Parts: sequence; C-alpha cells; structure tokens
Amino acid sequence: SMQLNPESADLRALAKHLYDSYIKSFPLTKAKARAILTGKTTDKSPFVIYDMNSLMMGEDEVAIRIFQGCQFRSVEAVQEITEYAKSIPGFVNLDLNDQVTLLKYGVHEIIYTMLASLMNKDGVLISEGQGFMTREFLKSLRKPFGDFMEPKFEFAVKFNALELDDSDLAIFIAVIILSGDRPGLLNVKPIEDIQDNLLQALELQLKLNHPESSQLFAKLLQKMTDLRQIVTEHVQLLQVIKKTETDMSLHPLLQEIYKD
Ligand SMILES: CCCCCC[C@@H](Sc1nc2ccc(NS(=O)(=O)c3ccc(Cl)cc3Cl)cc2s1)C(=O)O
Repeated sequence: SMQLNPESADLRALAKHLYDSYIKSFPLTKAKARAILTGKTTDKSPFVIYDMNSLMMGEDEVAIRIFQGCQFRSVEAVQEITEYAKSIPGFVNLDLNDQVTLLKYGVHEIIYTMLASLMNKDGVLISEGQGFMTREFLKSLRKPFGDFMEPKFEFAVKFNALELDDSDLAIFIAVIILSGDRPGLLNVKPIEDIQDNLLQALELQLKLNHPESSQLFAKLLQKMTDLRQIVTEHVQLLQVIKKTETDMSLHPLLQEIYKD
C-alpha cells in the first residue's frame, strides 16, 4: 500500500505497456473524442445528424441502414480489440480455445465500454469523429430499432461520471477480457493469475490518477455487472429483430458469437 518498490514499478510498466498498445490498436482515443465533443479540437467539426433531413445530407430504409452500419463497425471493433488482447502479457501463452472464448464473451462488453468514450448527454461521435448522431434521433427510429442504443446512453452517462481516461480504460478493458468465469474455459487458473495482476495494476493506477475519488476501484468493478446486463438485453433485442425482421441479413461473424 503506497510503497514505491520493485512490485509497484513492475505494475506501472504493465500500465504503460497496456496504454501504448491501446493507443496503437484504438484509433479514436477517449481524449480525442472529448476534445471533439467539447469543441476544444480546432480540427474539423463533425456533421450533426439530428433528424431525417440531416441524416440524408450527412449520408453523403433508415433504421436498417443505421443498424447495418452499427454491425460493420461492431466487426472492425472486434478486429481492433483482438489485436489489443494479443498485446496483454500472458494472453498468447494461453490455449487458443481459451483465447477464442475470452474474446467471444468479452468483445461486446469492451465495445459498449469504449462506445461510452464517444457519447455525451446529446449523442455519439461516428466515423472516427466526422459525424455525430443525436440520442433523441436514435430513439425516433422505428420500433424496435430505437431501443438498441438507448440503454447504452443510460450506461454511458453513469460510466462517464467516473471520468476515467485512456490510461485507466486500457487496464480496465484488459481486466474484462481476462474474465475467469466465461463458459467452456479449460485453463481457468492462469487467466485468474493474469487478472489478479491486472487488478493490482488498475487499483494502483486509480489511486495515483484519482486522488479526489475513493471507492472508484469498487465503483468501477461494479460496472462489469452493468455491462453483462447490457450485453444480455442487447442479445434479447437482437433475437426479437431476427424474428420481426426476417428479410434483412446479420453479419455471419457476430452470429458465430451471439448464438452462445
Ligand atoms: C449511418 C452510420 C451509423 C454509424 C455506425 C456506427 C458508428 S459508431 C457505433 N458503433 C456501434 C457498435 C455497436 C452498437 N450497438 S447498439 O448501440 O446496440 C445499436 C444501436 C442502434 C442500432 Cl440501429 C443498432 C445497434 Cl446494434 C452501436 C454502435 S454506434 C461508426 O463510426 O460506424
């Protein structure tokens, strides 16, 4: 506890490595996002989709185009995340069918975690900061498509109140990926051993980075509960549309994950 020794040094090194890897794997960092969202960036201003009109001009059926755009991005997000996971010390030294498992059950949690970086009260940044689509507009979407992102915005405004930065999220995201309780893991003890290490790293990171804010570590770990709820409810809502809308197509790589 609050001791600058070899053990802590090693933990900071692990924080730094994770951070550096996160920057390399994740193009739109939270820091860039918040700049754009606060008008701080003197870089180019994004187009604001707030209605059907502004959706069209910006594009230069609706609900189904936007849904398919969310699934294409969902899939680049899985490539992004896969790369990161591989950078986590100990990850590639695991059974390739614990790697596939941790990523199968992990990706969606990470996706909604990081999506929060792109969100404020008003909406979400899209296409790497070139666009911004309003919360209320996503709601105005035809049923059932207007209920998908709503609960993410509810998650995001609470989560963003914690004021985590990329440093923090880097380690947090690792903690999630290495979750010791995903179905069908062969070698559970190694995964837990790495996560113990990450969890020490995160605790120390949070103490250093957040002097004013205590039980942040606690308050953060509880977010993993909210995340799993969100993913569950997301699947249930995807089950419905795959019934209601039995005419459109759902990318086959997501279907690989979703069915379990
Ligand atoms: C017209 C293009 C729309 C933007 C496409 C996605 C953006 S960012 C983004 N990325 C994801 C990733 C996942 C989700 N899942 S979700 O919130 O449950 C969701 C909300 C609404 C609809 Cl219609 C479908 C879905 Cl699945 C949403 C998003 S929004 C991008 O940069 O390309």
